[PDB]
Amino acid sequence: IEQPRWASKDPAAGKASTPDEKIVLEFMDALTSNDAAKLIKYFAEDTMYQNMPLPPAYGRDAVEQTLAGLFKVMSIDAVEVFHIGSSKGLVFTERVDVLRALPTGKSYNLSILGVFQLTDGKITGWRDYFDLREFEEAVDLPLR
Amino acid sequence: IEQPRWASKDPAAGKASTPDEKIVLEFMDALTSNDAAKLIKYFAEDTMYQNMPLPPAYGRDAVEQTLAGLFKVMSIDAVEVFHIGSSKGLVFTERVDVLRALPTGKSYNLSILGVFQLTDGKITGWRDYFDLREFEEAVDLPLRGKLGPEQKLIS
Ligand SMILES: CCCC[C@@H](O)C(N)=O
Ligand SMILES: CCCC[C@@H](O)C(N)=O
Repeated sequence: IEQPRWASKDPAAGKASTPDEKIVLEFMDALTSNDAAKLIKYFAEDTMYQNMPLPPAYGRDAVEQTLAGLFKVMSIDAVEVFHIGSSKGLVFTERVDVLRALPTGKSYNLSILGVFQLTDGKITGWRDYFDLREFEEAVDLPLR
Repeated sequence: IEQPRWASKDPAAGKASTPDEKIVLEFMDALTSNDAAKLIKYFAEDTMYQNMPLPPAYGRDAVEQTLAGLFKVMSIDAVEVFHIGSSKGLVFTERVDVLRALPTGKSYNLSILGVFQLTDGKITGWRDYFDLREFEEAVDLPLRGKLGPEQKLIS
């Protein structure tokens, strides 16, 4: 993953500056496990997950199942966070996830902006925004 | 615009707490002008804009052209920011813009996560992330087929 032309040049732009930012970067590192049971440990009970072009999941079991499902069809091969910032209970990541569609073997660098809500270091919400059609077209797989 | 089920409950979650956050919320208020010439005043020289499903625009004239082109076929009728946060030189907004397509009169509450890069309070980058197809289907217009080739001319 190469730094988009528009990435902020300061190395600090992609690094954590708070406890909550640090947790979210640890979670970003964990994604390439492709392991829903590993990832669910980061979540609060009262949580949700949504890839914004697709329906949301509420509660941990649904979030874990949704992740497990995604990992049956696609792999996260690599994550690079270009930009991170925050407010109380909120962290944002502008990143690229390199995603490989297992039925076709084709990969795509997915440009994602994500938001994480936190309480006491645990994820109460995770929403990723991106264009689904562009991804489908790149890996020759209708996902919707 | 009603607040999504998942919005942070604290009232401060969508309120600015820094000078850069404040400028970006001024900019969000300005969007409903539908006026590219007003909006371009917030931009640095060394700047870019991109709606992530379509090609980027570099430099102020291209950014202004891109906004003007959008405003010829859609109106921003309302903006609500649910969540805002930041770092040095960076502001993020999770929001809804209510977009009305002029050719069909149809409106859509477009769910957007956007990032702004700043230098001494001027915008050096603005990228909005959302799903284009859902928006096209709601307002019954092939937007990419129109705006993608226009965005390619701008570049
Ligand atoms: C439908 C794309 C889902 C992508 C997700 O597992 C990711 N890379 O965050
Ligand atoms: C192609 C949709 C662009 C929407 C944009 O003018 C906005 N509301 O940020």
